[PDB]
Amino acid sequence: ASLHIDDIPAAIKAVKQQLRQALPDYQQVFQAVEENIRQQVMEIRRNLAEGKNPVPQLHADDIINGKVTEEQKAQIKQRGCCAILGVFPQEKATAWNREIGDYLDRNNFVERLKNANYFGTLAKPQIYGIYWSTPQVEARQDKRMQAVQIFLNNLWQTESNGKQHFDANRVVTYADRTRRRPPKSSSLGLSPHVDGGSIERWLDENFRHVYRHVFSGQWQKYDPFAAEGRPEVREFPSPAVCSMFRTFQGWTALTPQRTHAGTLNVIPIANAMAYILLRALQDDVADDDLCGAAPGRALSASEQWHPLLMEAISPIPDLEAGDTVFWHCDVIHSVENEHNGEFDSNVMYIAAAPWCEKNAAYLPRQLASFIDGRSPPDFAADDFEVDFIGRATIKNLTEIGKQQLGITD
Ligand SMILES: O=C(O)CCC(=O)C(=O)O
Ligand SMILES: [Mn+2]
Repeated sequence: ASLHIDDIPAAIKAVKQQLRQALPDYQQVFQAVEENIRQQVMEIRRNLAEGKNPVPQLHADDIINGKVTEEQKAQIKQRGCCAILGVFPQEKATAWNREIGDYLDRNNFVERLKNANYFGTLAKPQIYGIYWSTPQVEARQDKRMQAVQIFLNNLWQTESNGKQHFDANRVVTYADRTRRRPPKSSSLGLSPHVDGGSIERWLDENFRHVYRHVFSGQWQKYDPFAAEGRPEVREFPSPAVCSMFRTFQGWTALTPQRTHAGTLNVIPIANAMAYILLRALQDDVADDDLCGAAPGRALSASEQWHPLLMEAISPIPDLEAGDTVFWHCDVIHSVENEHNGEFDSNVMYIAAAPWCEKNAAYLPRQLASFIDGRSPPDFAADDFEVDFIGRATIKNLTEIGKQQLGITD
């Protein structure tokens, strides 16, 4: 279930020499993939200079009524991201914003964090280690959020070789954190990156099965929405490991989101991973390096090794309290360093996780932390909400809220 390598630099030299032999024309393949990424980069910059946003936008009512056309789905799968509006009523989402604020003010969350290490003393928090607020629990179990997540999961190819790699019609809940960012606040440093593994995409054999069409030279056949092999990838044991397989990451806007307001940026290129994988196999890269990728860190995309992709960094469309935005698990994303806007940028991290044997194993340990009010196993054991006034319990759960947490009822 996990990857174990003692000497990583030596393994990189061995694997790169192994990949270069199986693909002796690795430079010819890269310059053709670069041509496919270049035209997408230029198409993205055409829209931004024109007044449009390259991130596709949909309304939740269109999804629920079944009005999404096949061309809208093809644009989501090519961009690898989607902003979905009106998932929750704006009146409730704006109230959810002030409920979490009162939830933190009531239990004195600021002083608790300080009282709970010099490096811990440094860490004005903007990402909050709370997981069981009433707005968080209620939004995960909303029927409109569930229908949206079912639609996103049905964009994937779930079946191959007589095997259903996940259930796109069943949804599980992955408890995550929340973000509250005020204007003129300090940057976090979330440079363009990809979550879910870094050098493991080259070293682990299960990862190379997902990207087998890239390493074989037939890059045109690589589908970022093919589920085969993705729940079986191995990562290094690190705090940056998500125990669940998420088809789409995403959050819900508690406050209006604006450009140059310290909010999310994305590179809307679904197959950008093909460019990154073949980039590290070129000759201007040292034999022991995979373009700065490090174990235990998110796969970084920089101006030094990927100047073409940096040109396509696009802000997300303007959102209101109640709109959501999702992006593929291989999509490069980042957060604006400065918040020069007026309204704060508060979001709730709520991804889209389908049912599979891998995700089902995480539910019992996740539910145990909910009943206790502790932190989920994938996060630092802060256990802030153990004695919190107003913490959401099982009494706050609906029938959908219990089926998605593994509760049998
Ligand atoms: O835009 C945010 O709120 C954080 C984005 C991010 O780094 C993530 O969710 O992985
Ligand atoms: Mn991230």
